[PDB]
Amino acid sequence: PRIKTRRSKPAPDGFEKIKPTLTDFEIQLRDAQKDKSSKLAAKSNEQLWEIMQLHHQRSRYIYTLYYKRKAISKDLYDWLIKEKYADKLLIAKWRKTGYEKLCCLRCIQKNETNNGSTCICRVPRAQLEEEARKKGTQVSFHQCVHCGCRGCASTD
RNA sequence: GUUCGCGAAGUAACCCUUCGUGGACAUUUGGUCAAUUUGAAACAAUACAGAGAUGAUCAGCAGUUCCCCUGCAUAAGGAUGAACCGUUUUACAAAGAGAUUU
Ligand SMILES: [K+]
Ligand SMILES: [K+]
Ligand SMILES: [K+]
Ligand SMILES: [Zn+2]
Ligand SMILES: [Zn+2]
Ligand SMILES: [Zn+2]
Repeated sequence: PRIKTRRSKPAPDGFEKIKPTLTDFEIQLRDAQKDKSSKLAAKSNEQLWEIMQLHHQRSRYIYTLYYKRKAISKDLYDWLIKEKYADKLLIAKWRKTGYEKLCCLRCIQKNETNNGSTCICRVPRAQLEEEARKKGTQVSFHQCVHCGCRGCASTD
């Protein structure tokens, strides 16, 4: 979230009920962002994957509060969005059929992949398994490179 | 996951609720690249020596080169940037004379 300044309106009614959870997310992100001297490239990437996961989880929590549980008012939701507590573009994808579990927006940026495809993590696990067993090899896909997503198709 | 349709249970019957089941939506990331000795950076350090044309001290500007360095550079600078300094035999014939040989 963005720093509090004269531009910031007071947190709407109900913020204090959710604030402890948002503070735990903040603490986790505050530690993940640190420099940890990871020697290996693989571990280095996995440390950015933790940040992408935490960002997703915080937005997912707020999304569940507003759209699924109706536990917060629209004024609070709009404030959380304005204050960058939740990613509105990612929540916008979660509201669309077939994207209800999208890990991140980067995994659907077709323009940035070599083949113009989405990230492999969008493919339903059943289709990868069928292709692999037909081919006679195990499923080689484990975690995608942009974020450590292991599969985010709505069916999985 | 969502949603459209169907079976079913719950309810007096709808709404609603769950179990089952068909369709729709969403569909292949990344690497020319592994993490200290063995696939390659260099300066420096110790020693000696102390810059071409000079009897002596020097300004230089070039050229040739499968040597380049600094610089944005087609400028300029780098000892006149450096190297240059050695080694060198046959398109080999003609005319004539005096000695050698059968
Ligand atoms: K001298
Ligand atoms: K000179
Ligand atoms: K010069
Ligand atoms: Zn994903
Ligand atoms: Zn992703
Ligand atoms: Zn992905």
